Formats: sequence, C-alpha cells, structure tokens
Amino acid sequence: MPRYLGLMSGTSLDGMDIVLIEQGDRTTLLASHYLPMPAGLREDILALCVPGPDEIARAAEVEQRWVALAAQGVRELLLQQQMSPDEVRAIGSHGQTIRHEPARHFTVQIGNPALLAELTGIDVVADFRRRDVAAGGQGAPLVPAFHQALFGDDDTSRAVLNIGGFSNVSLLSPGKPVRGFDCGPGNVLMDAWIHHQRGEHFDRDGAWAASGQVNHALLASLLADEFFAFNLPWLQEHLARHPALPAADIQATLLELSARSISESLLDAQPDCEEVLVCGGGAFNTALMKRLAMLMPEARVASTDEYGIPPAWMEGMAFAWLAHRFLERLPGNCPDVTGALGPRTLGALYPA
Amino acid sequence: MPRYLGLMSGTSLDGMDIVLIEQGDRTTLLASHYLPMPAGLREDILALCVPGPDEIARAAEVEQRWVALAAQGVRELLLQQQMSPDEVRAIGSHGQTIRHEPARHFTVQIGNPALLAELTGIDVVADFRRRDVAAGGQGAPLVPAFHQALFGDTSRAVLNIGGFSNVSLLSPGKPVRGFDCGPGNVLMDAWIHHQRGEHFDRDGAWAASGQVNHALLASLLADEFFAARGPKSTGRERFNLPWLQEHLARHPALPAADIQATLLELSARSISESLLDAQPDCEEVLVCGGGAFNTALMKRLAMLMPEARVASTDEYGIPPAWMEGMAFAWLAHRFLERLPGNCPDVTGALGPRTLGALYPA
Ligand SMILES: Nc1ncnc2c1ncn2[C@@H]1O[C@H](COP(=O)(O)OP(=O)(O)NP(=O)(O)O)[C@@H](O)[C@H]1O
Ligand SMILES: Nc1ncnc2c1ncn2[C@@H]1O[C@H](COP(=O)(O)OP(=O)(O)NP(=O)(O)O)[C@@H](O)[C@H]1O
Ligand SMILES: [Mg+2]
Ligand SMILES: [Mg+2]
Repeated sequence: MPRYLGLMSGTSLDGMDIVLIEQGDRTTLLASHYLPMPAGLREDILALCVPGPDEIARAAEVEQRWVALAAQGVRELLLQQQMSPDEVRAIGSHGQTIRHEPARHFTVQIGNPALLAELTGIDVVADFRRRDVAAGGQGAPLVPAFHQALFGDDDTSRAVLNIGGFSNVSLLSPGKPVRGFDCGPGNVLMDAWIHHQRGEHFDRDGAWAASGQVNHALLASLLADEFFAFNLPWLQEHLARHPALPAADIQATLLELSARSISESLLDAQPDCEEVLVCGGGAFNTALMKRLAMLMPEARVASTDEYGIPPAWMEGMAFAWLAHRFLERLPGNCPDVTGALGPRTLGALYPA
Repeated sequence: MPRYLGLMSGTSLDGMDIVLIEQGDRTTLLASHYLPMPAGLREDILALCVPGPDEIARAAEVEQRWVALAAQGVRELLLQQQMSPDEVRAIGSHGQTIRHEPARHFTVQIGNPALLAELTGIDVVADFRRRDVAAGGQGAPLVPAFHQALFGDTSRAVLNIGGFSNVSLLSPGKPVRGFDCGPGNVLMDAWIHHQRGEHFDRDGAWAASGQVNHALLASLLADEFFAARGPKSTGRERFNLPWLQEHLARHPALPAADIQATLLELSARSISESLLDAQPDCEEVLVCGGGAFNTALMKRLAMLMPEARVASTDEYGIPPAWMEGMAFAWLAHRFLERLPGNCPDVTGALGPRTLGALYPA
C-alpha cells in the first residue's frame, strides 16, 4: 500500500515536520522527523507575513532556503529509515504561508515545489489551498476531511481540536456531515506575548501562564471581541483601555482566553461530546490542557496520543494524505467547512 | 488524437495568445484567438516588473484579473469552435513573467493555475521554467525543443523576435543549441512609447524614415551581454529604457527617428553576429513572433545574413504570431507524456527534465 511523505511548516514557525505514512485502507505513521526552524529564516519568513518592499525577490530567496532545508530533512529521514526515494510515491507539501486573505480571494504558500522535486527525486504535490479559494472558499482548514477518515467512529461524538497558532476543531458526530470552524487563538497570543516580553518562542508547559493570576476585566473584554459573534498590537490595543497589569497575569489571561473560546464554541455546537481529541503543539501546553479538562468536565479531554497518533504529527500526516487524495482524484476539501462551492481536487503535481 | 490549448502572454504585453492544437504524428494548429491586453492590466504588470511595495498582494490581485481575461478567452474560442472543454486534454499556460533572474536562481511567472482550472474546467499545465532553473538552467528559451520537433539535411535557424530575440540552431547531427540574442521589439517599442503614445512602431515605418547613428550604434553593441557565449537569458544586461537614456546622455543630442533607426539596427546586428558566430553554415533563417511583421527589420536581417534565406514561418505553414502559444500547448503534451521539455545545452541545466505542474480540473 502506497507510501507518502508529508511536509508541514505551520505559522507558529517552530520547525518543519516530515512524516512517512502508509495509505492502505488505513493511514499509518511509519516515521517522523523534526527540523527546528533556524533563527534567521524564521524572522525572514515573519517579515514576509506583512506588506513590505521587494517582496517577490525576497520571497524567492527565502523559498530557496526553506526548500533546501525541507530537502535536507527528507533525505536525512530516508537514509535513517534505509529507504530509496523511489519507495515514496509523492511528497505532500503544505509549503509556508506568508499571506492568507480569503476576503481578497488569495492565499500564498511559498515553497518552490519544483526545486523540492529536483532535490528529493520524489514527485511533489503542493499548493493545496488555492483551488478551494478559487471555488469561493476560505482555503482552510483542510484537515477536517482527514480527521473524519482517521477517526470514523459511528458511536461517540468525537471532537478533534488542533491548537497551533489558531484553534480549529473538527466535530465528528455519528452519521452526519463533518463540521468545522475556528474556535479562536491557540498558541498565537501566548507565543506573541512571551516573545515580546522576554524573547522566548513559546511558554514551555504553560508554566509562565500558570504562575500568573487571571485578570477578569481584561478577560471579559477579550472574550467580548466581535470575532466570537489576534496579533500583539491587537492585544496591546486592549492593554491600553485597562489597568497596567503584571506580565504573568496577561499570560494567564491569554491562556484563559484560548481555553474559554475553545470551550464555549465546542459544546455550543456538539454539547454531548464524549471525546475531545487534542492535536498540535498546544497539546504540550499542560497548563492549557488542564483548563480545557475542567471547562469540559463531562467530556474526556486528551491528545490524539490516547487514540494512537502523536499530536505533533497530525497536520504532517494530513498533507501526506492530501497528496494521496490528489493522485487518486478524490476531493481534499470539505465545502460545508470551507464555504467552497463544492468538492475540489486540491493541489498541483510537480513530477521528479 | 489529443487536443491542447496554449496560453501565451510575453514580455511585450501586447495581449494574450490563445491557440488550440491537435497533437498526433505532428502538431497541427486548429484555431487562434487573440485578446488585446487592457491598458489597465498592461501597466499593472509593468508595475510588477521592477522591485516595489506590497508586491505579493499586488501581484495576487493582478493575477486574478489576468486569469479572468484568459478564461474568458478560452471559453470564447471553444464556443466559437463549437467544442466543449471536455474535448481539450489540457491548457499549456506560460503565465506572465514579472521577474526573471536566473543569476539569482529564480523566475516568477504569475497566472494562478488553480483558478484557471476552476474557470475553464480544463486541466492546466503551468509553471514550466522553474524545474529547469532548479536544475541549474536559465529557464529560457523553452521553445527550442518545439522548434526542433516542428522544423528539425537543412541547417536551420528558427528566430523568435518578441520583446527579445531567441534563436534555435538546428544543426543536423549536433545537439539543439541556441540562446537569447537580445533586443527584438523591446527597445523600439519603449522609445516610440516614450516619445509618443503608441506601444509599437507599426511596420518599422518610424524607424525607416530616420537614419541610423553609427556612434550610438557602436556603443550599445559595446555591452557585456553581447559577447557572452552559450547559455544566456536576456537580462545579463537588462535592455530597457533607463539603459538607453544613459547611453543617449553620454552622446550629443539626436533626432527621435534616428534613435529609432539605430535601435532597429541594434536588433538586426546582435542577431546576425550571435547567430552567425554559432552557425555560419546556416541556410534558412525562420522568423516568428511580432518582429516578423516589421518590414524594415526583416529586409535588414536579410542583408546582414546574405548566405541564407530569411523568411517568416508562414511560408512553412505556421503563422508567426502563434508559434509561442503552440509551444506551450506542446509543453503540456510533453508534461503529460513525461517527455523532456528543456534542451539542456540551450538552457545550461544539469540535464533533461519534465517541465511544469498539473492543476487538474
Ligand atoms: N512543551 C510545550 N509547551 C508549551 N507550548 C508548546 C510546547 N511544545 C509546543 N508548544 C506550542 O506549540 C506550537 C507549535 O504548534 P504547531 O501545531 O506546530 O503550530 P503551527 O506550526 O502554527 N501549525 P498550525 O496549527 O497549522 O498553524 C509552539 O509554537 C508552541 O506554542
Ligand atoms: N505590424 C507590426 N509592425 C511592427 N512591429 C510589430 C507589428 N505587430 C507587432 N509588432 C511587434 O511585435 C511585438 C509583439 O511580439 P510578441 O512575439 O507577441 O512578443 P512577446 O511574446 O510579448 N515577447 P516575449 O516574451 O519575448 O515572447 C509588439 O510589441 C511589436 O513590437
Ligand atoms: Mg509547527
Ligand atoms: Mg506577445
């Protein structure tokens, strides 16, 4: 049964996930490999995520470094697994988003797929998002179709919660269409605050947020944002029209904002939820997971580890799956979730 | 007997070329459809050809407008030809080049292929240059492979004169060679557009009136791009208006029409010398692209290359205008048959590669 590579680099810019999957009747993880994002490239990618000068030249250079890194990591992984390139049918690559504007009908994932094919000797499928957007959709999330396949329990009301930058959920309710929406911010404000404040990337184990006192006025104002009816300056805006607060108290609050936006949105739509299956790097924020567990007391909260699949690799595995879907010519979007006009074949094929 | 669509919009920005071919034991042109480029889009594309602010959003918005006009074109041609999209195996889309810098190992062509597949309901092969650039090449010219399959006894020179000029050298026995000679219409277009409104000197009429200036002529040739042998893509020196005005400034003042006449000569000469250097045995010079409807330039190339016959491709049963478009339709065929697209000694890439990517309907 065919073998696929998945290449994920999310907008938290933490590193590159590479997965080896096998796609029979079952998806299965054969191996995984993590490339921590180097300091220079992270900041360079970051500086492409806002409008600025000379972007086309600059994106071309960044792209080349990103791809050389991806290709380095693919090779590393194959060698370590004792596999030839030709044992892999294709790479499913997400690329790297530097712009996502579904209101202006565009989304931009750099990733020179053609160089990746050149450097790996493997067929690449990339540029998954643009066809959904071309079809009247948001081009995101793409994971809900994959969640359904991978968890097809026509018994329990499972809910699959990805906490990266942003929290997004896939509600699997026996004998119905899957649903999907964005809860709100995941790690993105928590990273942003402890980055602004100290220079750190994230708040390991939710330790800094746990050492602080929740502010309720700030929290109430945050939760009252229109979205529910998300960058540092947005949060510096809210910090204006309140008392000055200790740094930890803002982190604590930010962590509560994440946990409550999740909680309300998920029992508001699937109130009889047996299992919340957490995946993504927010699964490792023990402190946030504690709070999710309390605000969902009569539901079992845990990572996808409990049901067989490590949470850090979920998204990596999904893009491997989308390569498979592309080549089998089977829809990769869920239009109900994306707003697309219907089922679309997602991606393009760059043959080795 | 597969049919393919070819979509071309070159650096001259005259408009979009849409061609339909049948690929069998050879390539037959079935239909042509030309779209004039809206003056809005033309200037917005030109605005993306130099470094600038907010290029990602800008180009993404320009691309939407470009794809909308391309699909409108495809839909019109199909209807007018009484065929449905199902009858077409694929569109070969060149996109629109906004930045070509092989020396920085990148080429950027826009024209959102996913949205093109969405709007036409036809599979799209796009983004042909990037694999060749990825494997060390210049990413251009890509037409030689096609020129060879069309017109491959005879030592032939197949000459495209668009914005720039490129020559395929079809030497019986030896590998297919060739390179960007340099300026075709680009400078003559730009001078008559600086001086006056219009985007090109119809028939070489303005140029013919004027008289060449040998001092200016001698200088422009004196340039670093021209002496370079083998794999080269125009832009080792960017032939553009700022390039010329500089040269104008270091000489005394001259009439406009003389400058045009000199520009005309510069294209004729760079072609001659670069072409003859590499193939003095050349017997026929087959000329395509819009430069072939320039009467002056054509008559002048004849003279500069006496030992061979200089005729446009219509006399070999292919209209000059549609040669590039047919080549991108043919590249979609090659992609779909997994047959090489580049000629590596032309491009200077490591070896043969299948070019492009598939965005399926
Ligand atoms: N031990 C940990 N403690 C706390 N937070 C952690 C820990 N490990 C990872 N994280 C968080 O998880 C984030 C990365 O999660 P990840 O799922 O890779 O996000 P992403 O790359 O943005 N993908 P996406 O969800 O597609 O946007 C990091 O930036 C941290 O905020
Ligand atoms: N009647 C004419 N007389 C003289 N020149 C003409 C005439 N018609 C077209 N041209 C020239 O031909 C050019 C267009 O040629 P074309 O082959 O379409 O260029 P292009 O494809 O945009 N460039 P490139 O990217 O190098 O292929 C125009 O810009 C004019 O300079
Ligand atoms: Mg990540
Ligand atoms: Mg043209």
